[PDB]
Amino acid sequence: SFELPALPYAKDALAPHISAETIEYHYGKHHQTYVTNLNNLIKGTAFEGKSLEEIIRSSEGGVFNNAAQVWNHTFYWNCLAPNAGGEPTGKVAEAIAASFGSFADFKAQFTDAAIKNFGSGWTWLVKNSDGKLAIVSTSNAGTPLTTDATPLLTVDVWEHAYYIDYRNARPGYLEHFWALVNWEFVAKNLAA
Amino acid sequence: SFELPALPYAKDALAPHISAETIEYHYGKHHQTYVTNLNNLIKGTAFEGKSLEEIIRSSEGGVFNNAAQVWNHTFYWNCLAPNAGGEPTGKVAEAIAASFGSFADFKAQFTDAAIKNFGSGWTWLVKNSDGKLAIVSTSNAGTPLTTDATPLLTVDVWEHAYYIDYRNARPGYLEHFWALVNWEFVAKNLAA
Ligand SMILES: [Fe+3]
Ligand SMILES: [Fe+3]
Repeated sequence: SFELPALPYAKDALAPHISAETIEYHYGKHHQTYVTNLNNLIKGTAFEGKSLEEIIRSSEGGVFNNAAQVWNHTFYWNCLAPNAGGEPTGKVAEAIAASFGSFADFKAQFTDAAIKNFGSGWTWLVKNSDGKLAIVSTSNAGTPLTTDATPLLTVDVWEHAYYIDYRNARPGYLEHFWALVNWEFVAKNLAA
Repeated sequence: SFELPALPYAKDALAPHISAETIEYHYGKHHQTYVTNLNNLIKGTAFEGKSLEEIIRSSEGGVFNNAAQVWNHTFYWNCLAPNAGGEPTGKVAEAIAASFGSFADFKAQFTDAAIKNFGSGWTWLVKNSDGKLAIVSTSNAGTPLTTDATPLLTVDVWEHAYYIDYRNARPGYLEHFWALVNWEFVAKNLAA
C-alpha cells in the first residue's frame, strides 16, 4: 500500500505559471489514480512490500506503468517551487556549464527536446555513469531509473500537464516551467 | 503538398458531445499543424511524389508521425456526424453480431480497449484479411494501414481529443462518442 505524498506547497503556489486548476486535476485526479491503480495491482503479489524504486526496476506492463508514473510525478512536483526559477549557481551551475558549454545552451537544448518529444512522455536532465550530464526523453511512463543514469530534473509533456493553461502551446508551457525550477532539489539529486 | 480537408459539418454540430472549442483546437490547430509539418518534412524528397497512404506505408520517424496523424484525423472526423449515433443497421450490424456476439458486447469491448490504451493513441474497429472484425489499439500515430487490416471506425484517445470537455474523464468522452458515430461511413468502409 502506497500513499499519495503531500504536495510540498499549496495548490495555488505555482500560479500563474501552472494554475491551481491544473494542480487540482494533475495531482488530485491523475497522480491519485496512479497510486490507487498500483495498490490494486500489487495486492497479494510478491511486489507488495517492495519499495517503489524496486518495483519500477523489476516489473513490466500495468504494474510498471502505474509505479513509474507515481514516482515520476512525485519527482516532478519536487522539481517545481514558488520563489524559485532563474539561473542555478554553485555546483549545479558548474556541472551544467561543463557538459553543455553554458546555462543558455542547456536551456535551449532541454526546451527543444521537450517540444519534439512526440506523444506522451517526459524529458529529463540526467547524470550519466561517467559523471557527465545529458538530456534524455522517455515515452509514456519510461524513466531513467531503469538505466544507470541518475535523474536530476524532469518535465511532464503529457498533454494533461499543460492543456488547461496553454492548450496546444507546449512551447509556452516550457517557457513558464523555467520560472518554477527548484534548483535546491536538482542540487540534492546531483550529489546523490 | 497536402491540404487540410474541410470538416464534414459545422464546428458546433457535434455539441454537447464534443464542443465547438474542442473542434477549433483539435481541427484548427492540431490537425493543421500535422499537415504543415508533413509538408515541410517532405519538401524536395522522393516522398513528395507519393499518395498519403504510400507515404504512411514507406516512412519512419517524423515523416511517418505527421503523415499518419494527418490521415488518422481525417478518418476520425468522418466517423462522427450530427443526428447519428445509436445502434447500426444492415450489413454493419450483421457483421458486428457475427464477430462479437452482439452490439452491446462490441460496444463494451471497444469502450474497454479505448479506456485501457495507455498514453496517446487510437482504438480501431478493423476488418481483418480473413473477413472477421476485430478491435485493435495503436500508440501515438500508429495506424492499421501499415498492416493487412482495413480500418472501419476509430476514436482518438490522445488527451487533446477530450481534455477541454471531459478533463481526465476519458470514460465520459467514450460514452458521448457513441452518440456521434456515423454508421453510414462505417458501412462504406466495410463494403470495400
Ligand atoms: Fe502527468
Ligand atoms: Fe487528435
